[PDB]
Amino acid sequence: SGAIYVGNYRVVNRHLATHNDWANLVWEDSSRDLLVSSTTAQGCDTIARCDCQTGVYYCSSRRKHYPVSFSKPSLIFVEASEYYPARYQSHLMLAVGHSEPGDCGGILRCQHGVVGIVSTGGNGLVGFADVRDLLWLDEE
Ligand SMILES: O=C(O)c1cnc(-c2ccccc2)s1
Ligand SMILES: [Zn+2]
Repeated sequence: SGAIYVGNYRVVNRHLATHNDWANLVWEDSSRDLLVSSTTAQGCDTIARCDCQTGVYYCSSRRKHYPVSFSKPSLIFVEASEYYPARYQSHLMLAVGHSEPGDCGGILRCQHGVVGIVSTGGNGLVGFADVRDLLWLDEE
């Protein structure tokens, strides 16, 4: 689990979104595994505006932060996961690292702020849903 709180937005894995997320839906993209819901309390997170391909992500299954190199956001074929079986995911970034189902929502960050959140795992790979192209997250 885990979310990004920037301005009056909550960003979550679309597959872990709650009733309340859907009750306050701002924007969702099935292909990206992303859902943004409205919040009443102001969020303190900053979204990275950069093309960093190195950063640190939180892995709840190891209670550890790992430094990783990750691929540019791409259309990647996500294999048979419990959340998503053999299906395509866009704006997805892969690195070599540990990711279990419960690791989704762990934040990947650089010096410039939040890059994305854990979305995929398996085979010694961690996939991150990129949020840096969503410029609207730092306004209205
Ligand atoms: O400030 C940051 O987010 C980082 C600094 N150095 C990093 C790093 C180090 C080794 C391999 C891959 C990545 S990530
Ligand atoms: Zn950066």
